[PDB]
Amino acid sequence: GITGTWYNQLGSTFIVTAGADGALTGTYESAVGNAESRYVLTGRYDSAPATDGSGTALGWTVAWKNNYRNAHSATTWSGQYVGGAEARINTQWLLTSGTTEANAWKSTLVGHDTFTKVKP
Amino acid sequence: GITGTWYNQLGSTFIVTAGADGALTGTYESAVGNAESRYVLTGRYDSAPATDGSGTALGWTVAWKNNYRNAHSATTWSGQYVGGAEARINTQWLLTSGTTEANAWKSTLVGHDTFTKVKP
Amino acid sequence: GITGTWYNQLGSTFIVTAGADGALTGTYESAVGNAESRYVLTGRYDSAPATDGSGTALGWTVAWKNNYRNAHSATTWSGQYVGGAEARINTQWLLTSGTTEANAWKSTLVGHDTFTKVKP
Amino acid sequence: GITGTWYNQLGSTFIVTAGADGALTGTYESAVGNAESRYVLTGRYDSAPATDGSGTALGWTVAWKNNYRNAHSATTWSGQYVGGAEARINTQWLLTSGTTEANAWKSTLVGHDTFTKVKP
Ligand SMILES: COC(=O)c1cncc(-c2cc3c(=O)[nH]ccc3o2)c1
Ligand SMILES: COC(=O)c1cncc(-c2cc3c(=O)[nH]ccc3o2)c1
Ligand SMILES: O=S([O-])[O-]
Ligand SMILES: O=S([O-])[O-]
Ligand SMILES: O=S([O-])[O-]
Ligand SMILES: O=S([O-])[O-]
Ligand SMILES: O=S([O-])[O-]
Ligand SMILES: O=S([O-])[O-]
Ligand SMILES: O=S([O-])[O-]
Repeated sequence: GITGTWYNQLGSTFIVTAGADGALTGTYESAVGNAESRYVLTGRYDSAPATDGSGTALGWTVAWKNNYRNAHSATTWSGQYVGGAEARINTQWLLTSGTTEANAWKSTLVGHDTFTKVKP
Repeated sequence: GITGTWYNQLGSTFIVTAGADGALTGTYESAVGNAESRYVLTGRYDSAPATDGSGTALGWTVAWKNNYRNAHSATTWSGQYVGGAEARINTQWLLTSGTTEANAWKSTLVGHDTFTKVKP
Repeated sequence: GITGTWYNQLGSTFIVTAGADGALTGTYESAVGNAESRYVLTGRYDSAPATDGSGTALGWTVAWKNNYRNAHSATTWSGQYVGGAEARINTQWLLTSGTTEANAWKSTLVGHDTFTKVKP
Repeated sequence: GITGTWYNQLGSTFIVTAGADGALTGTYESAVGNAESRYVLTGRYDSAPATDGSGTALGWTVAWKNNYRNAHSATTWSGQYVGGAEARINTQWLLTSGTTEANAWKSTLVGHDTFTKVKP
C-alpha cells in the first residue's frame, strides 16, 4: 500500500502514513536544496480507488520550514500510486517560493519525482 | 492573514485554518456550497515568512472523494499568500487522475487559481 | 486573428505572424523596446480550429540568446487564442535553464501569461 | 549533437535539424512510422551553450494537425540536451487543447518526456 518509507530518484526520503479517512501524514527529507533533516508533510489520497487497473490519486505538501532552517517555500506533489511488482508513486510537483511581486514570475519550479521503496 | 474563507475566480470556495504548527486544515467547495460539493483539504504554510516584502509560501491538497462522490483524482495547489490592501493567494495547481499506465500521459492537468477574500 | 502585436500582463511584447501553414514566427521582447532585449521566436498553431466556439491551440519557443546576451535558457508557451471583441491568448509556460545533472531539479520554472492586443 | 533522430520512452520519434541560427525544425511521429502520425515541429535552442557540464536549453512545439488528422491541440516541450556517450534530451511538456471558456480549466495537460538516440 501507500503507507511506508519511500525514496525518490534523488534519494529524498518520504515517510508516509495513509489513514483510513483519506489523510496522508508523515515526514519528508530532501536530498536537494536549502533543507536539512525532516519536514512535516500532510496530504490526501483516494481511499476507494477505481477497481479497473487505474492508479490511486494522491497529493501532499511540504512547507520548507522546520526547527533548523526556513527556505520560505513550499512543494506540492500531485500524482498516483501504481500497485505493482515494484510499487511506485509517480508525481509531478510545484515548488513555490515566497517572492516580492516583481519576482513572482520566477516563484515556481516544476518537476517530476518517482518514488519506490528502494533508495537509488 | 490566511485563516478564513477564500474565493477563486471560477466559483469555488475554501475555508481554511492556519494553525500555529504550520498546518492548513479545512474544506474546499462549490459556489452553491452544498454538502455534496465539499471536500477535505489539508496543507502547510510558512509560519515564519520573510520580512522583506515577500509573500508567504503555502500549498494544499484536495482528493476529490467525499461521502457522496469519488472522481478518483486529487488536486494540489502551490502558491503564496500576499497580504496588504488587496490580499490574495496566488496559486498554480496540478490535478492528477488515477489512470492505467497506458493512459498516464493524460493523467495530469495544470492551471492557476487566484483567491480573494471577497466573492467574484 | 493571431497575427499582430500582443502584450502580456508584465509588458513583454510578442510580435507574431501566423502563416498559412500553421507556422508562427516573430520576436519576443521586454517593455524598454531595445534591440538587446529582442529575441527570435518560432512556433505552431492549429490552422483549422473547431467551429464550436472552442479556442485555437498554439505554442511557441524563445531561446534566450541573441546577438548581445545569452541566458542559457529557453521558454515555451502553450495555450490557445480566444477570438471576439477582446481577442486574447491564454498560455502556460515552462522556462528551462541549462543545468548540471545535479542541479536539474531546479532547472524549470512554470507560470502563466495572458496576452492582449492592448498594453496592461 | 542535437540534429538527428530521437526516441522517447513511449514509442514516439522525432527527427530534428538544429540550425546554426538556433532554429529547430523537423517532424514528430507520434507512432512509428506512418505518415498519418507525422507532424511538423519547430522550435529554438541555445546555439552557443556553456561547456561547463550544463545542458543546452531548448524547446519546440507541435500543433497536432496534419493532412490526415487534427486534435485541435498543441504540445510544447521545454528542456535541455545533455551530450556524451549516453546523450539525452530531458523535457517537460504542456499540451493545450482548444476549449470553450467554460472548459478552459481542463485545457492543459502536463508531463515529461526523455529522449535518447537509441530506441527504448
Ligand atoms: C464537486 O466536485 C467537483 O466539482 C470537482 C471534481 N473534480 C475536480 C474539481 C476541481 C476544482 C478545482 C479548482 O477550483 N481549481 C483547480 C483544479 C480544480 O479541480 C472539482
Ligand atoms: C533565464 O531566463 C532569462 O534570462 C530570461 C530573460 N529575458 C526574458 C525572460 C522571460 C520573459 C518571460 C515572459 O514574458 N513570460 C514567461 C517566461 C519569461 O521569461 C527570461
Ligand atoms: O527543496 S526546497 O528546500 O529548495
Ligand atoms: O525539489 S521539489 O521536489 O521539493
Ligand atoms: O524533475 S524535472 O526538473 O528534470
Ligand atoms: O487554469 S489555466 O488552465 O486556464
Ligand atoms: O505568477 S505565475 O506566472 O508564477
Ligand atoms: O504530446 S504530449 O502527450 O508529449
Ligand atoms: O506520466 S507524466 O508525462 O504525465
